[PDB]
Amino acid sequence: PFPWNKIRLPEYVIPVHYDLLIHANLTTLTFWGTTKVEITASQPTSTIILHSHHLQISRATLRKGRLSEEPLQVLEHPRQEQIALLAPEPLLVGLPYTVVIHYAGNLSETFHGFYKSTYRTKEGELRILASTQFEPTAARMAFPCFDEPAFKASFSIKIRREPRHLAISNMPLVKSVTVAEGLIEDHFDVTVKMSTYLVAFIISDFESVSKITKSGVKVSVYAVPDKINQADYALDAAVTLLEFYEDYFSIPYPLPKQDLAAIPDFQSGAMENWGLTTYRESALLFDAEKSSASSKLDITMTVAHELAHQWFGNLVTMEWWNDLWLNEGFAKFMEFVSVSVTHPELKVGDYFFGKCFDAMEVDALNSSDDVSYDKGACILNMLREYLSADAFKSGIVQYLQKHSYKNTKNEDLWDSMASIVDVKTMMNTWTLQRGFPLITITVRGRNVHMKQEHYMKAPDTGYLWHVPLTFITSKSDMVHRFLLKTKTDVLILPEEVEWIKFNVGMNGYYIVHYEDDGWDSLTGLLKGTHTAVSSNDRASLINNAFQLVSIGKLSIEKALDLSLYLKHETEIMPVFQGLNELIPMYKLMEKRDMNEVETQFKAFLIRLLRDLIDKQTWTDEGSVSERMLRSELLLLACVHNYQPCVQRAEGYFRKWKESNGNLSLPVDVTLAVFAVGAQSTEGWDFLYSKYQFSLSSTEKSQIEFALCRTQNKEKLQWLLDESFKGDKIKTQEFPQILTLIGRNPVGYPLAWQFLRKNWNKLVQKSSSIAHMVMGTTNQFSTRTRLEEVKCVQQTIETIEENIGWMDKNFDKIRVWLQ
Ligand SMILES: *[C@@H]1O[C@H](CO)[C@@H](O[C@@H]2O[C@H](CO)[C@@H](O[C@@H]3O[C@H](CO[C@H]4O[C@H](CO)[C@@H](O)[C@H](O)[C@@H]4O)[C@@H](O)[C@H](O[C@H]4O[C@H](CO)[C@@H](O)[C@H](O)[C@@H]4O)[C@@H]3O)[C@H](O)[C@H]2NC(C)=O)[C@H](O)[C@H]1NC(C)=O
Ligand SMILES: CC(C)C[C@H](NC(=O)[C@@H](O)[C@H](N)Cc1ccccc1)C(=O)O
Ligand SMILES: *C1O[C@H](CO)[C@@H](O)[C@H](O)[C@H]1NC(C)=O
Ligand SMILES: *[C@@H]1O[C@H](CO)[C@@H](O)[C@H](O)[C@H]1NC(C)=O
Ligand SMILES: [Zn+2]
Repeated sequence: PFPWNKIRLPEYVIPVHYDLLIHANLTTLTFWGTTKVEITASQPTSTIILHSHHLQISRATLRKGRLSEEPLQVLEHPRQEQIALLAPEPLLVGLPYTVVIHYAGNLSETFHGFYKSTYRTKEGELRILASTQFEPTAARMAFPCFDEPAFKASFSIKIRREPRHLAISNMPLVKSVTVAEGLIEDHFDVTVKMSTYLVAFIISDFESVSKITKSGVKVSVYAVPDKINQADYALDAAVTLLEFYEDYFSIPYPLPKQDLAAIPDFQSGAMENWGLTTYRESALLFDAEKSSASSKLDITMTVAHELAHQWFGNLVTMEWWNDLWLNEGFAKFMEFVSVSVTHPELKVGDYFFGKCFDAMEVDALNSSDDVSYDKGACILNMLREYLSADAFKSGIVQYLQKHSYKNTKNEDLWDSMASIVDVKTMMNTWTLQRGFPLITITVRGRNVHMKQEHYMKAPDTGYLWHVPLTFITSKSDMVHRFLLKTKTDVLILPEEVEWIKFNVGMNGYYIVHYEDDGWDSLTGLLKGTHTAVSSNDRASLINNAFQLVSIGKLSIEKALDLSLYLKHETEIMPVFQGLNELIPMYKLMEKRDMNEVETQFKAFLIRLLRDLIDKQTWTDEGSVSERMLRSELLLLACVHNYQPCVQRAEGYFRKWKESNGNLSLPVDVTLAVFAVGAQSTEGWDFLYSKYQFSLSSTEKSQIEFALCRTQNKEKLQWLLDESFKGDKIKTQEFPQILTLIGRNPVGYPLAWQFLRKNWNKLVQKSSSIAHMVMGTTNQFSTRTRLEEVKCVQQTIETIEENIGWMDKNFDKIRVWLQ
């Protein structure tokens, strides 16, 4: 008869200090433990409820003292993942007791809790390690505890191990003691007050490289012995970032050391474990044969994210999981603030707003986690730019200092910052409400009118925000603020302006629309002097215009006249906005009869980017986003028979066919070159042969693309059947080829006519196949093309939209083009 019926633990029995002894066998894959918890009762009681999961409790007793011990009855409630310890007599309030529990268990084979993980040496031998992953609720798998983040305590952790291994944990190793023949007991120092999910220990045979920060904090990277030489980058990144955070938060790194460990088969793939963060090997290790340029960038931000938690989230952790979004939101946001300073060469800035746009697009739906954590960061950025960067900085410092080693709620962050503007009430409009507002700007003389409304793709919501508006003016030279608390508000300028732009820097989590013809002046501004506003300002314009176009508040030509400025753009962010909203348009024309508009449109696009495309070096140099633009520009140009790039491309492909595939080819350009090369029936075949010795590389996927891009319909249809056969390739690729051909202007009918025919035997191999049903019909725009198609319930909608868009815009695009 279990004495507790709540998922949450009783609040009247409180842990103070854990003494953990874990003895794990990395051969038999089992572990025994003796954990002792010092507790205090605030109310009299003879039952102690706590957390346990998949642990066989051998023995539990209660100690007090001058010493006295007594057995505890043990009841399990596996559903709730809880135990109950029954005492003979009630506990004396305020008096310190100690619970001693003996238990045993099998190392997790599920990559959570205290789990087994493996790797193979270059010699090919298989090694075992034991590792931890507790967030959110897995500590109870390694040892019994009060497994809620509010129950903080100190931890004395002891690991028994073989001499061929080494244990690392949260705190530094104090002493190693030979305990028996093949047994050593590692004692690590007592932790500071922390939550269970942040406790961690690793048993393995890793190497390490170590550097010492300016403040004397020892930073080390542990990795598999064969790969330890790839930690040099992460280690340096860790050191400089730790130093950054110590300055920013104006609070010294709380712990004696910081250990970053690269874990085989890690599935998180990063964790904020206090003093011992863990990562997937690709997020920490770097080879001169890198997975990509993105990896360096990838690992420089994954680190920065986990290191930021050392302060925000560990030193001051949430009270409960409902605030996890703030923990994660802040770490994401901090990825940028830190790196932008620390590693400017990486150009992290671009990728931030991308995720903000991504978040918004999803919030704009009827329905409304990593993206929710992206909104958190976006929100924070908004707030940080409203209040000065320093007001923000100090407010955070105060938050950390006031709540160090304790727990927190959302309001606590707001309260702390609001004490340096009713931040709390404002922020809750953004936190307790799904979606974001569309903001319409109406000007009447010096009278500037603002209005807000819940922006969503029937339309009837009463949502209302406290929005931190910002704006610049053809006259002003400085950025203005205005707090929009109501449905509408006015604002009076000292004099009439030639143009006004809101959401400066694109730092705010909202889209703005200009009434009358503010767009006219803005697109007039961009075509005259586009540098008059920031790069991101230009990007937000392009982005908002084409969104407003898709909801019927802006006319397609107004947003196209806008893009005309792009002929002069040099910055990545805007160009990608342009491309992201323009391309899809002709991909709907491609799957339609009318070829004249399709061709004039493509002609228009290449005349816009002409200059930019020419400036492209045909190398692999530059930052991740610089390389992504080079890659996409060239591919585009050659796909649209822009002669200059097509010619060059042909040349390169010839030098590489007669190579044969021997001389190296820059990955940025290979996508275009292969594409061009696959156009000849002999080049297509060469690629297909070279397609096997592709080395399971990135190169394979590049060819796979080029092959599907040929205009030879027989060679396309051919790829279709063969990737369905067992002999040449089967399940691992067909789904992706089908969609790739479904996007070829001359190959879409085949993939459609194929999904229909072979449908029966096709379904024969239903959650990952939805990709194939979208990628085959996603871009139809005809009413009749619908009569045909009549899980993938979404694909039916998206076409409906494609048609509306066409019935409205096609006639405007046609006239525009002339
Ligand atoms: C996880 O669990 C394993 C068992 O599953 C523990 O492994 C045992 O560890 C002990 C201590 O390291 C090993 O003991 C050694 O046995 C030797 C004789 O071999 C016996 O066992 C082997 C292997 O099965 C048989 O082939 C052989 O026929 C025998 O039956 C002894 O010679 C060793 O002597 C040691 O003790 C003497 C006396 O004090 C000393 O003088 C020696 O110098 C030396 O210290 C030793 O007793 C035992 O063999 C291991 N098992 C196996 C199967 O090999 C792991 O220790 C444990 N590890 C962890 C990290 O938890
Ligand atoms: C966004 C990245 C830079 C960092 C990210 N990692 C994190 O956010 C970590 O701090 C998280 N601790 C990862 C996590 C969250 C929830 C449950 C288990 C593990 C990751 O992708 O691994
Ligand atoms: C051809 O080039 C490859 C490197 O791409 C090289 O490893 C190989 O040895 C070369 N073949 C020669 C030089 O005969
Ligand atoms: C570990 O698993 C085995 C079965 O593979 C089981 O018999 C054994 O009792 C388990 N050990 C525990 C639950 O402590
Ligand atoms: Zn995190």
